[PDB]
Amino acid sequence: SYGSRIEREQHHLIESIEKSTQYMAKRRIGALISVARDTGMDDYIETGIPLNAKISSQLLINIFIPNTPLHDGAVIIKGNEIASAASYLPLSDSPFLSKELGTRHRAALGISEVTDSITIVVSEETGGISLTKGGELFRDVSEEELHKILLKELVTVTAKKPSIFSK
Ligand SMILES: [Cl-]
Repeated sequence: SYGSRIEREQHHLIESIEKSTQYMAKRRIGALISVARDTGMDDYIETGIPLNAKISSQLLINIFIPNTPLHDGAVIIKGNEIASAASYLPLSDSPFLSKELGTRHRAALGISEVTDSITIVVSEETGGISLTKGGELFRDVSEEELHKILLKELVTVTAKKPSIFSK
């Protein structure tokens, strides 16, 4: 009703990502979701359509429906908001990334090389879910694996007293 609890926000974020990518994976809908961390991704947010929207699995799903305005490019999540959709991300020039993979994977690898962001990709070809962080690709991960990486990398707080002031 006034302020929010950081631990609740971070767990809602992970749940929203899990539910939306699972929905899109079953239907082979391509998706690209980059979560900003310590590194400013403000330049890339400015390349997309600004949303500044509450995070939900439903919005994330509606964003990536093919042949819609918002689906062509990356969603960037920053703070507790979906900041932009249809954003540009730089492509990796790595020759080690397999040629079986698509341009969404190349964009997720590219941003992972120059930011500490965590990027999730759903393949429009296969429905496989992948993640990138720090120039590394985790390819075709299971739901358990996705859950544990997202838990490790996106929740900062352990069990402590909830408070709208902890931030
Ligand atoms: Cl809350």
